[PDB]
Amino acid sequence: AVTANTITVNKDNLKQYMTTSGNATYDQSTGIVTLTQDAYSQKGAITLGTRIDSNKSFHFSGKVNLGNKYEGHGNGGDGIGFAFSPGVLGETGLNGAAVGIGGLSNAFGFKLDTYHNTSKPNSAAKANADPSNVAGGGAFGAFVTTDSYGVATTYTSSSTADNAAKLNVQPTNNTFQDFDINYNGDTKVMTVKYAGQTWTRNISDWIAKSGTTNFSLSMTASTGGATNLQQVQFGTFEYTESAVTQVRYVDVTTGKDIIPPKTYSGNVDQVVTIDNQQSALTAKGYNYTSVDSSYASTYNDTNKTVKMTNAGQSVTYYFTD
Ligand SMILES: [Ca+2]
Repeated sequence: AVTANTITVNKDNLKQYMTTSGNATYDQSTGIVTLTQDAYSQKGAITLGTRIDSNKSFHFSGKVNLGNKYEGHGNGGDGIGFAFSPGVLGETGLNGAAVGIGGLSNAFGFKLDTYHNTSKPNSAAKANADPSNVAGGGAFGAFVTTDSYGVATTYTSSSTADNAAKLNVQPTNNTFQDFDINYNGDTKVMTVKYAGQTWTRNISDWIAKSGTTNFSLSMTASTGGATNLQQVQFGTFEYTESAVTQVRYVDVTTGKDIIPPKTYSGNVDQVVTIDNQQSALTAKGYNYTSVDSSYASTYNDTNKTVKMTNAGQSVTYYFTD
């Protein structure tokens, strides 16, 4: 019956659902992910190890420290990107003008950008210049999309709802500001709020452009020659799983879990080998009886494999005392 769970990541279970990379470090007592310290040439990221189903809602609620320096006020950069990618789990965008989003293909997201790249970045940067409507000083926030080659474009428009905009509250002091990304699975509306300032857009076009309805989440920051302490504080991230299989190990007499249910996560179409844990159950005094795969249509009992779909699957292995 349960195929795809609605998960809430919080500071205590973060390492179970997410993985830090590069310069990123995590303090579990505070829920603070430090993506970069305020130093040269850093890059750090955290990625969510399960695909997010955009047919369902999802919500990040937490705080962000963007640093103490920005365009026109010291040499601050590069900014923090929050990316949703149709590509494989665990991938992250590039450093510099890409702001953690550029480099992913057909992706979309939001960035807090403290370094205005006024002139066109070179080809390797995977980013177009930041827009003139945010030039002239101050950090800015914006939606961002990338094309099939991973090139990032800061989103602009004639609308106050979604146009790129200089931050109402500039990062002068290393203060954590409220940050929220809220997404509605029915209306496809994504709403982003940083320090009292809001951006909102129906993202159904970017979703359709991506070729899929489920996404790999990454949060990535870098420093170049320009620097800043860049941190995200959990806070919580709530989402519904895609491309998972639940595997249960159940007492055939009672109907109770013998060991905890296991969730395998993968990319869509990935063939994943699942484990009936036979030896382990034997050690607990249990012998294999049967399997119920009726909630996993791709289940292959000969190879012990499932093929991840857009939705969830569940396989139950039964054992007897
Ligand atoms: Ca920039």
